[PDB]
Amino acid sequence: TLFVALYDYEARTEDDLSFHKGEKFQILNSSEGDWWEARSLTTGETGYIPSNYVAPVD
Ligand code: NA
Repeated sequence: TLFVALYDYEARTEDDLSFHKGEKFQILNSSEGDWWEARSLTTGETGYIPSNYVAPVD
């Protein structure tokens, strides 16, 4: 399942990933907690994203 961003997010460190509303991601690890390692389908950039900022694509 792909996920889509609900809101803009600005990373605080190197480890999380900034993204814009509507960006889509493939998820890499989601059982480490509620922050998921993801890859932007737009930029291929990877980083942790807050899972409460995304939803599964329709
Ligand atoms: Na979510």
